[PDB]
Amino acid sequence: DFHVGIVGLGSMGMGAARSCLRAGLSTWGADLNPQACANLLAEGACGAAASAREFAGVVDALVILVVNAAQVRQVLFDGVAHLMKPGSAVMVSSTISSADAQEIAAALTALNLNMLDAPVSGGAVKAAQGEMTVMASGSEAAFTRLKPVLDAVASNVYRISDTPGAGSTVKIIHQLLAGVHIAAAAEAMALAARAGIPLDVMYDVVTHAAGNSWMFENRMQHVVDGDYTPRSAVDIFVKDLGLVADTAKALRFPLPLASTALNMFTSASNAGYGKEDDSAVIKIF
Amino acid sequence: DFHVGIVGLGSMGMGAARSCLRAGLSTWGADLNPQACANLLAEGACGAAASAREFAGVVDALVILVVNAAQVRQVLFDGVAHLMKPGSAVMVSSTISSADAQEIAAALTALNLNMLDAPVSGGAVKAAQGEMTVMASGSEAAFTRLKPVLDAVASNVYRISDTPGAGSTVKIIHQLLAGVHIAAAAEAMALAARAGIPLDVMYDVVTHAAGNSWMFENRMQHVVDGDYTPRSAVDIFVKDLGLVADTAKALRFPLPLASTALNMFTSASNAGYGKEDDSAVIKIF
Ligand SMILES: [Cl-]
Ligand SMILES: [Cl-]
Repeated sequence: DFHVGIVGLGSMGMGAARSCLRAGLSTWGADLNPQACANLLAEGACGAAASAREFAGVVDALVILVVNAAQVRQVLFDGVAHLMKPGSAVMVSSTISSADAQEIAAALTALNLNMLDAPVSGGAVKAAQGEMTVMASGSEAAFTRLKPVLDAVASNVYRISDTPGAGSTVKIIHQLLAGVHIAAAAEAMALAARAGIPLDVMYDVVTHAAGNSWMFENRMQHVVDGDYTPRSAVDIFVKDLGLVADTAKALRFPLPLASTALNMFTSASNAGYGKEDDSAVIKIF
Repeated sequence: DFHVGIVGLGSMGMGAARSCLRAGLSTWGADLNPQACANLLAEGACGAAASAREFAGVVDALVILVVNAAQVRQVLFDGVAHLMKPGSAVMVSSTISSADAQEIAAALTALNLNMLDAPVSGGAVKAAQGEMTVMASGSEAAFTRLKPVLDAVASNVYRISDTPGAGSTVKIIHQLLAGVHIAAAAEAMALAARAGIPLDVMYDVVTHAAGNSWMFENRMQHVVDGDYTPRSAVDIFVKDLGLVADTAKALRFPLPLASTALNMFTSASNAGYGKEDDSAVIKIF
């Protein structure tokens, strides 16, 4: 049978793991959250532990859904890359630089492993339904080996290039929009509040008009409900928009709006809202 | 029967007129475009001319879908307000200040006419299907008189307040999002181009990911196709974001992103792209 290990059981990771289970793949999970692991076991997983060292040696594919490159490197190099069998594939689905994706791929290739630069999007709901959007780049060997996984976790896979790096570049550009949209939504709702317009009313209008955005609809519900419990933290976009900034600077390209959004999220973090839901950026107002 | 006159047969206006015709209302149209008028006549309109002076005296309701307050005032005060019969209603669906909506309403009330501060949104496609989103405020008399029209042209009507002004305030906030989203989309696509990512590919990814926006999906298709033929001009947002700026300043409220977008559209206009599609803001890059 096909064995796939999912490392990182956050909202996106759990969705992927459940989608793999529905697809009938032998699924293993790894996360420091004992409750995420227990749920997966209760749902049919072959195994679930704090790390993937217990099953890395038998999986045909390992999917890594973590926050940053540092965490990807920690999972791979108590690392598990050296335990993986020749020909197995590693699908890196985080938000890293093109350089890091290439550096990581080179290290894995040396171990006769295939890597797919495959950052994802689509939201937690879509993920739970196996309807992720994947922006991937990598060898034919990686794409072929991971087909069972991609078919299970995703509904839209975009093959950007045949070499690691391009996928992460696309993800970076995508995060520019995600970040700016959250900040713009916050700016508009704070103005609405200041103008005396009920936020629930403002929310309904926008979500039924031409000014709507996926991020407005998703994040501004948190604002209307006054629930800043972190789904995705402010600090995530401080990091992501920082990566966007670096990419643009390397290309000598100006970012009027992305630089502004980065400053807004950065202000929200210095104000102490760094670990709160990213919609908390509205608090700088 | 119920007679309704539609003044301003642009994309939104034609949709409203056709929706009124489908609803079985006696429909009249007014626009300087002889081709818009001819099409309406061919479709069953009672009349269609350059101005509404020919039918203003018999309509139960007059809908004004124009670009700005100046044009609303020109239609009302060769004006037609004084020709309208007592009890008739005027639905102003433009993008004007709250002050202007109130000033215009007062003038119409003095003539025993009802006015509805009813700016709209939803896009041309929705408009043609009678599925507009209306953010309206005004008296019970105005809402009641216009019900036949609202039922025909709209699918979502939000009654903001019982007095003219609030509707326009909501529209202003909405335009902040519409404007920022177009500019953010342009910024992201220009960066994508600079980074060497095919725009059609970047478009497909975004429109299937969490960074999508109604404006990105609508306007960036123009960019992918390289067609800057004006559907809605750059100068429209120079005007609209200018109104947003004034609203915020009056409230002593800062707009990091909206002020940036205004500067971008303003730059695009000074560069000579003012009359081109608003997606042409991408040309400042
Ligand atoms: Cl699927
Ligand atoms: Cl309708």
